[PDB]
Amino acid sequence: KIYTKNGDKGQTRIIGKQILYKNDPRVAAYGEVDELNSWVGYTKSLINSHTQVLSNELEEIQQLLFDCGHDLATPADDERHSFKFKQEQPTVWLEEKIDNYTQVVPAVKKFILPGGTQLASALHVARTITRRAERQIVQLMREEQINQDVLIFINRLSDYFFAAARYANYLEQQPDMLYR
Amino acid sequence: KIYTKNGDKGQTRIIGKQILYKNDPRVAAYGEVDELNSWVGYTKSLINSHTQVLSNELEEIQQLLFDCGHDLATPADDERHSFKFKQEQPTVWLEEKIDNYTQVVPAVKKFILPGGTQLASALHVARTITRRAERQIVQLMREEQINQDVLIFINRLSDYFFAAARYANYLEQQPDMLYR
Amino acid sequence: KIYTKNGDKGQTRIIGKQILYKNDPRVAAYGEVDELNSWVGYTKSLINSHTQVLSNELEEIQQLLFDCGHDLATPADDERHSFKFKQEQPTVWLEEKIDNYTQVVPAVKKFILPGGTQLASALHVARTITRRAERQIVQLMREEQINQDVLIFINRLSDYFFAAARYANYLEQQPDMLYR
Ligand SMILES: Nc1ncnc2c1ncn2[C@@H]1O[C@H](COP(=O)(O)OP(=O)(O)OP(=O)(O)O)[C@@H](O)[C@H]1O
Ligand SMILES: Nc1ncnc2c1ncn2[C@@H]1O[C@H](COP(=O)(O)OP(=O)(O)OP(=O)(O)O)[C@@H](O)[C@H]1O
Ligand SMILES: Nc1ncnc2c1ncn2[C@@H]1O[C@H](COP(=O)(O)OP(=O)(O)OP(=O)(O)O)[C@@H](O)[C@H]1O
Ligand SMILES: [K+]
Ligand SMILES: [K+]
Ligand SMILES: [K+]
Ligand SMILES: [Mg+2]
Ligand SMILES: [Mg+2]
Ligand SMILES: [Mg+2]
Repeated sequence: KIYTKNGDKGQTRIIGKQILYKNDPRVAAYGEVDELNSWVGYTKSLINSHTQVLSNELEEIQQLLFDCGHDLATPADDERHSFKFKQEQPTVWLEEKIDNYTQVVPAVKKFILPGGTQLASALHVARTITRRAERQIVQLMREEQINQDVLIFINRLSDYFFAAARYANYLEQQPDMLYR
Repeated sequence: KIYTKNGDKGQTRIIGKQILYKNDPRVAAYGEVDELNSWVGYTKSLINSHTQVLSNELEEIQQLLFDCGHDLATPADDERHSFKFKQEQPTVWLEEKIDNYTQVVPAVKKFILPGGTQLASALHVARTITRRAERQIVQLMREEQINQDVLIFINRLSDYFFAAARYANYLEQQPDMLYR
Repeated sequence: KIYTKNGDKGQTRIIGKQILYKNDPRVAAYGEVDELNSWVGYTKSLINSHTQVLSNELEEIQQLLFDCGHDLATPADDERHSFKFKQEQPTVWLEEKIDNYTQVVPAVKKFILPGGTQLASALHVARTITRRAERQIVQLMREEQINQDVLIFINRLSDYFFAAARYANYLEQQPDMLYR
């Protein structure tokens, strides 16, 4: 049974031996990353023939978000479990995509209102849920030692979702609307 | 008029005579349950010919979430209003579904990335919004006496959404993807 | 490059010279408004031939939410930047729509469960995300001087989304379901 009932009184296990209240900032941080991961799954389910080129990288992001969650669930002083997430390669990978998608779409200097195609709009939702998760991670960092590589990656990831959302509109030739 | 303007300065009425700031943990708790309820409505709107068997129980969950919200909005010491939510029957009902859906889908021991069909992905989003609401309920419980039956049910409900999401993928023969 | 990396350590610039941690209540408040704005974009992407009459006003709301975010990002004592958002005209505009949509749909005295068509369900999600943003704005207001016009408008806006959701169901002749 996936239901153990052990969480019925409001406490839960993290990685290692510690238990925490479910509203503890650590649990909120990796919980928000799980919410983001689920939204990325939902976004991927909206891919169509015009936007197939985005499918594989969204799946890759889901794998990465699991790695980020793992590290957020791991206390820095846990002897039996180490941080596994290293920002450099995944973050450079995001930056290459951001560069490519920024270059290819029509240039703007004005704010774009988030929207357009259903997929582009979902990528803007991903952008903002990523940023909400990021706020939670910073709340955790102010109380506990974290793997700061996760913060670097999560920061860059919301720029990826912005750039990808504009690219998704481009792929269907849907214009972005500007803030008046 | 549904707009009374009484909330324009940031305070609002709960059940009974009390008013609270809108960011009070009580208001946040039943507000998050309302957000979950709206997401469940959205998820139900995605039902298709393959997944019709899930429609009625999602509606039932919406009725239950209203009952949970009511109790969260009710102070334990309110003389004129009592708790109405009793966990036993609805929670056993969820567990029977969890058992049936766990049994029928392909077995895994590895983490599944949340996604697949649009409905399954939406059920994973429901899973994570349920868990966010749960965190809020625990925040409330640490400051005020609550109907702990709501916490039991909300805990079990996110396991229901996990099991139902895998079942929704099964109903369309969409494989779950595993964490590498 | 849209990625400056300046946020990689958890601090960010608001309007004017101040930097704040990303979990600061000010950043959370306008961050939640950005999340709402993205959800409004997503909702607009669901418009169909039955519901085209709702498209333009959703776009207008997105423009207004940018104005609200701007003011939330602006300290009251910032000498170089002023509040731009004035509630009266946009709020009266919302109230006229609320009146018109309340009048036209079938009357109820009982709670409606949030759902129905995909668009109506998305408008209920908008309703609840608006209310979450509102809670964040009240958290900010309790610590800092804000443009209270934003709070007035955001309060009224969740009533707009309720009324519009019922109207979206009406436009497709989808009944609302009542709480038993
Ligand atoms: N509401 C929540 N939000 C975020 N993370 C959670 C929440 N509840 C539990 N967790 C984390 O996710 C893991 C899996 O959740 P799960 O629901 O199985 O835990 P539980 O609630 O403690 O147990 P059970 O649900 O079996 O009573 C937990 O071990 C914990 O790390
Ligand atoms: N932002 C919010 N988040 C969660 N719950 C809320 C919020 N605002 C109000 N509530 C709760 O939901 C009920 C209905 O909300 P409603 O918007 O009608 O209240 P209000 O904002 O106090 O009044 P009004 O909107 O008419 O000025 C309230 O009585 C209160 O219990
Ligand atoms: N996680 C967040 N949530 C909400 N608002 C944010 C967040 N991060 C930054 N902001 C606000 O949004 C604006 C744009 O965000 P952006 O990501 O460009 O900032 P940054 O993270 O400080 O910089 P960079 O991402 O280039 O390292 C910021 O100037 C700040 O006002
Ligand atoms: K469980
Ligand atoms: K109201
Ligand atoms: K940036
Ligand atoms: Mg950033
Ligand atoms: Mg649980
Ligand atoms: Mg209100």
